Amino acid sequence: KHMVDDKIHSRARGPIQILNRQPMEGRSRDGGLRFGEMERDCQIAHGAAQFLRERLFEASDP
DNA sequence: GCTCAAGCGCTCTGCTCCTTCTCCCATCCTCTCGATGGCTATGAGATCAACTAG
Repeated sequence: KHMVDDKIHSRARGPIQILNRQPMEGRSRDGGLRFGEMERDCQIAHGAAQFLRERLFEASDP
């Protein structure tokens, strides 16, 4: 039952939550992906400070 | 009978045991199922601050 047509999802400035102005959840609600603690961890190891700021502040909830 | 002792109870850690208390338990993603959610009136008095004239 795993048809790719039900797994593809992309987000570009869609709806945001009400408690926090962060992107919604679930492709059904046009929500973005979660840049979690391990992702920030790997970006820290990279040293991409500007990319980390863009992901966690600029592209999430300015 | 005149000074070193022997004890002595009281206090100060302290040492270990037992008990109690707070936190903690990978990431991301999809879907459905259920629960939830509140909606007295109508009138009476009385004050007050802003228009509308004087």
